[PDB]
Amino acid sequence: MLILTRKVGESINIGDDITITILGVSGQQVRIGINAPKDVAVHREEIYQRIQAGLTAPD
Amino acid sequence: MLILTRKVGESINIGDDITITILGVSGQQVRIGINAPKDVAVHREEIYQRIQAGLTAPD
RNA sequence: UCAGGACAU
RNA sequence: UCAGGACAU
Repeated sequence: MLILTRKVGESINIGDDITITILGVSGQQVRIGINAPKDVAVHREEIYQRIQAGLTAPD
Repeated sequence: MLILTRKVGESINIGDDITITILGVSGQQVRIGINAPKDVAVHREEIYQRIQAGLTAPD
C-alpha cells in the first residue's frame, strides 16, 4: 500500500509502462487519466469485479 | 489512454494485481492511494526519473 | 460526470 | 503540498 498527495496538472507512475495524470477537479469529483499498453487492463472498481470473477475476456 | 471522473472515496483498478483509491482533496491537492505487489514500482512523476535512468528497483 | 482504452482538455 | 510501499484516515 502507498499514499501520497498531488495537485491538478501533475502526474504519478506505476511499473515501467504505466502513468497516471490528475487532469483536474470538479467539486468532489476528480478527473484523472491513465496511460498503459493494451497488454494490461484498467477499469473502475465496479467493472473490475465482473472480470476477477475468473477471466480477462468475455464470452 | 483512459480518462475517468470519480470523487473522494471511490476506487479504480489496473492489471490483475493493482488498485487505486482517492483518499480525498484539499483545494487543488488530491491525496491518492495505490495498492500493488513489491514485484512492481510506484512513485510520483518526480521520483520516477531517478528510476528510468537505467533500472526499476532500488538497492 | 455513471463508464471508457478518449485529456475534451 | 515536505516523500513513502503507511489511508493517518
